Amino acid sequence: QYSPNTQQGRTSIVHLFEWRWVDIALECERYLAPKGFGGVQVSPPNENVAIYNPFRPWWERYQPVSYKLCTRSGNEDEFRNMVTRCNNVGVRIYVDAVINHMCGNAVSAGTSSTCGSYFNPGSRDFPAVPYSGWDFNDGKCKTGSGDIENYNDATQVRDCRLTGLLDLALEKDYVRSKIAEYMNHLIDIGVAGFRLDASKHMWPGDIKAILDKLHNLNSNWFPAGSKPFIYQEVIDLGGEPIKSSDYFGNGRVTEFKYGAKLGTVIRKWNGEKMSYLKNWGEGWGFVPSDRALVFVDNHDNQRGHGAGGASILTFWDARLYKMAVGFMLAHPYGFTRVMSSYRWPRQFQNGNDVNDWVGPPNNNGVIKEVTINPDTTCGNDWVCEHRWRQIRNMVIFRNVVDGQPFTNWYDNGSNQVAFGRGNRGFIVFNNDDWSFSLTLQTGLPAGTYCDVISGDKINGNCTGIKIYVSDDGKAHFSISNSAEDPFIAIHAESKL
Ligand SMILES: OC[C@]1(F)O[C@H](F)[C@H](O)[C@@H](O)[C@@H]1O
Ligand SMILES: OC[C@]1(F)O[C@H](F)[C@H](O)[C@@H](O)[C@@H]1O
Ligand SMILES: OC[C@]1(F)O[C@H](F)[C@H](O)[C@@H](O)[C@@H]1O
Ligand SMILES: *[C@@H]1O[C@@](F)(CO)[C@@H](O)[C@H](O)[C@H]1O
Ligand SMILES: [Ca+2]
Ligand SMILES: [Cl-]
Repeated sequence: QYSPNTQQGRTSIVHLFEWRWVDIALECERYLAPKGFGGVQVSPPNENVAIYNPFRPWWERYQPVSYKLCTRSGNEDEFRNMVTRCNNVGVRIYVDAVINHMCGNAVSAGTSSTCGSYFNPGSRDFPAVPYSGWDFNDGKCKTGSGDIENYNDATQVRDCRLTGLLDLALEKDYVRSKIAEYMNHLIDIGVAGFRLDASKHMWPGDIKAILDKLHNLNSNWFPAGSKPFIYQEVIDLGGEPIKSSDYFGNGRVTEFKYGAKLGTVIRKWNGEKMSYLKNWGEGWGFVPSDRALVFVDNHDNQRGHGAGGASILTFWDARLYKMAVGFMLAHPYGFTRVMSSYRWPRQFQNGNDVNDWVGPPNNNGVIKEVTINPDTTCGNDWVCEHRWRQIRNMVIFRNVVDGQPFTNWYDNGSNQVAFGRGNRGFIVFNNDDWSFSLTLQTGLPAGTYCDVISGDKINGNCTGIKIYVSDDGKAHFSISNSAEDPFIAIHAESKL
């Protein structure tokens, strides 16, 4: 469960948040495969509640109605087409599995679902699965409200309703089997792994019992014995009885401390400095690298809906964001996930975004297709951070330096640092309020390298900054604090 199952050489996954299956399929062939992306995390593919108040919020997809592959992203045919086309070009698909709960207990009964399936939260009836009152934790939960009230009580966190979401009785074989049926359906279609949503709200043992029922990956694409990649969504920032390490026996875990701390460092909050990143990784109290799924921001916390808090960097903070993502992609710690979002009318009131519920770009509820601009950017309000030169080129940087050790670290005791990856790559950052100009040891072979942040390597030439490495591996770097991107990155595949 710990291996991503990506093609050899591809080291990252991208979250194509709320994208339609047909658009992801095309993206796999026209950009992800050629650019070396390892895979795609897709939004929940199972039928969810259609919420009209507010109008089709993104979070409606985290309120299951059934396991039918029928959503605003598409139907089963479209989903299968996407998984097949992506796998055929060496790009994997990871499913956001919402298996801890069904929809909110107060949601109105009826057919307001993405596939028209009938459901009655009040009577705990979900005939399309089917689930009944016997399949929920109503009688197991000991809180007065029936919802989670205290995170200091590890039991209620798992047996009670997360903000009212009907909590499935994961200890029952029937429920475990229905969930396994859904996940095996996806694995047989070709999915390479899963993000287990709300894993903190599930007992480690229950998750294991479910994972024990899963199939090996489809043998038409994967070698015999391949196990689905499992990364559990556990928000553990410390100070709680439940720890992310409690889930290591099931697969990897999302390390939310990563983006929270990186954000505070790059923002220079509380006096934090980039020079402190020298021992980045386990030294900062993070989970072991081989159990970490890292990211700068996710679909939740990029809109103040998750951990990390206000320190989280997002596309809204483009300049600092690119630097944070660049550092993450260059550093060897963990398995990296890049975020791809959509723009929404952010409206802050008293420090809170009143429009943080807004769903994907749409026309009368129908998700807009992803249009590509002549400059390779996206239209229809899709941000497509993964297409930003500074991010895409760093995704490739990580591939090129895969396996190389963290070395040749340098820092000015403030916010100017640099480091290399063996003899395959080198990166320099200037996050201080003054310019940077110094000759550093890159550990790279002599030659002329193209900076992949300010430009690209095209036909034996660089479109941006050029770096000259001497016979001793030394090279001069100049970065103004006024530069569009205050960091430079060069690697073996950017050499002239
Ligand atoms: O270890 C068993 C388990 F995984 O975790 C706890 F012991 C729960 O009480 C139990 O219902 C669940 O199946
Ligand atoms: O993740 C499951 C677990 F928490 O850790 C290991 F997987 C153990 O083998 C299992 O029995 C235990 O319930
Ligand atoms: O903000 C995160 C969230 F939306 O609410 C709580 F933090 C849950 O523990 C987490 O699993 C869920 O994703
Ligand atoms: C997990 O599923 C939920 F329903 C619970 O948090 C959503 O609200 C979250 O955004 C998703 O990560
Ligand atoms: Ca639960
Ligand atoms: Cl996540």
